[PDB]
Amino acid sequence: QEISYNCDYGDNTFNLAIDIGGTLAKVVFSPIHSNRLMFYTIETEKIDKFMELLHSIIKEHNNGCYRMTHIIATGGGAFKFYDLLYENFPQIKGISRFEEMEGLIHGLDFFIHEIPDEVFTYNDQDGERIIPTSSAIYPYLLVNIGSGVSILKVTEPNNFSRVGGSSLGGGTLWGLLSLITGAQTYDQMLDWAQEGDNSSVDMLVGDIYGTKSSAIASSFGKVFQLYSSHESIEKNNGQMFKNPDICKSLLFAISNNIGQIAYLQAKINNIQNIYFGGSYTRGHLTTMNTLSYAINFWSQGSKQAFFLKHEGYLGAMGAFLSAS
Amino acid sequence: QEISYNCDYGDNTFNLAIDIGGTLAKVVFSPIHSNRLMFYTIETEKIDKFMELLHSIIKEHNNGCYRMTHIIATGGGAFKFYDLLYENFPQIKGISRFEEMEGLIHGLDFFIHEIPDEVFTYNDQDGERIIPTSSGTSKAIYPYLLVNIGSGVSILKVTEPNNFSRVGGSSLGGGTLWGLLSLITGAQTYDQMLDWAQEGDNSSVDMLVGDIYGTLKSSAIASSFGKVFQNRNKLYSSHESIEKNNGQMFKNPDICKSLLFAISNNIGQIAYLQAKINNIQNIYFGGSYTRGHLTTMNTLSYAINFWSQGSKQAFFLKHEGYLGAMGAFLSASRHSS
Ligand SMILES: [Mg+2]
Repeated sequence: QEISYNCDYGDNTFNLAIDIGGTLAKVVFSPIHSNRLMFYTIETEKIDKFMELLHSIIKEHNNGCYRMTHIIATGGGAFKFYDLLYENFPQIKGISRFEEMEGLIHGLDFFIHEIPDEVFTYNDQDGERIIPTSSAIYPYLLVNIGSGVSILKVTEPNNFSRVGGSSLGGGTLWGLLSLITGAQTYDQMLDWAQEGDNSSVDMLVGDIYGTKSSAIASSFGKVFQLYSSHESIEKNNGQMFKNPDICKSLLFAISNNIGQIAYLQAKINNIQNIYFGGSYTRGHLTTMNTLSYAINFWSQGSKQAFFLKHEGYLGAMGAFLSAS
Repeated sequence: QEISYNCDYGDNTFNLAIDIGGTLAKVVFSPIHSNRLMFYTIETEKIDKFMELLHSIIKEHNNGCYRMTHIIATGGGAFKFYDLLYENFPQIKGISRFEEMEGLIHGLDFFIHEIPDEVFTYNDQDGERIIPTSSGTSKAIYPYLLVNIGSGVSILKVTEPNNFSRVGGSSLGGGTLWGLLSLITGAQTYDQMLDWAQEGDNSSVDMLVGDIYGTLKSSAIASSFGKVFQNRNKLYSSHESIEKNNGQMFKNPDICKSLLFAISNNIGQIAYLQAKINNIQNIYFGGSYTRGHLTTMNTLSYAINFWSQGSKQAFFLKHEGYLGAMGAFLSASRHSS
């Protein structure tokens, strides 16, 4: 992924911003005098393999010149991993930090105000509609979904604060689905969710009250439904459930819950505009429709969900900008 | 778990109130002239056992007098099971339905105002404290929120006597917790899940704040189940397949504790947010979810206390699962008086 942008290279430095999250690392960088912003994401399971990516970026995109490279660490792990970064990059020009929430908002404000065709709405009926934000904006909520959910309130440029988030985020969904279905990739989980029918494992309004009917009353609610002396308890231990239906059920459960909490926070704070960031939606139409419908449903259309083409890079983008 | 209460028995109709949820049926009745309220719960899964309990109640506590028994059904299942009740009780005096929300609030208000030793607070530091709501000394009682947790989560706001309405609830309730843990861990009963949760350590599957930020407190949960995908064309999955793949990589008590915290913290947060929106300080929990389980009650209480900086308070009920059946019972008692 790349964006054309006339960057300022007055410091003659290769700036490399890294958002160090709980599960994923996101980098934003620009080869000097290239006027291209580049974006990359890695799954930092083994910290060794994440340092090795940074080395490869410096080698491939700055001629291996550590002395002309400045690293900006952001994300939740920025202050934590600062010393380790210095241990791993002794020849670096410098390493600085940028606080997580300020990184997110500076990066989001940059994408809203500077980058065209970056903000969009999505639902299954109207499709994707690009919002010409870089051509009303404030106040807004940013719901940043990754390792847990962070929710930030922005009333005007450079004025933001944290409101209550949630531990039921992308890591919960991927962790549950990985363990239950054995899926190894987010794309396998989302492909299954797209085809699945949650009604085989969810209790719907119709299932409680008998024959909106398709509204979910209890996510996964259909599943639970001295010494040995009788037959083994293998009848219930052997009940089987469809992987696509499980994926759709838990994608709905997690996304609808995020959307509700986001709605309630926007209601408390008198906010109409809700941006979703982080690596959660992945541009997937089912996930986006679910989050957008949740906001529309609870507000009867008086609040609006917005998505971002570079949703996963908000924090690293803000950190990149803080360098120069 | 009976209660003494001086009832007027009217024309001596034996009122049998049933709250039928997604998985449980809750029954309230009073033998004629006994001045005792009696309570029983049974799963609805096996219909013959559910109906057999109601027959046993009539035979043992109303001398087998079907002709003077009135069944009043409430809860979501009151519609789905109406024909079953008609089929199973052909000699009965009558069968009626009572609206779900009205049942819950009429029952809760009765317990709050009339029944001693019924409302209590609990957390790990303070222990259990009984609240004397039924004694002398409205501005302390109303307004309040009822968070009724069964398969899903229903949330009702009560501003004053007879003034109540529904607000946004949640599909992540007890059915979600039970469904996930029974599939993943093979727990046989809700009580076994709770015992396993009591023993577990969620830090082996959850990402804590300290995991991400180093040194919200460090021990707070940042990502429920967040260590699992990190450390991790078949159509069907089962417990056996999950178990045969996981292979003790993640321990069942740790999984139970993590998801108990995740579901409970989430319910507490949504309750807090609805109470914030509606400027309510008193939050009652109803249903079959807390079950007097200290860890669950502490978790819910801490969530409300945390987000509100101490200004809101979680309340629990000794007869939490019976609110709707109690409301229905009171309506039928009024009709037969
Ligand atoms: Mg610094």
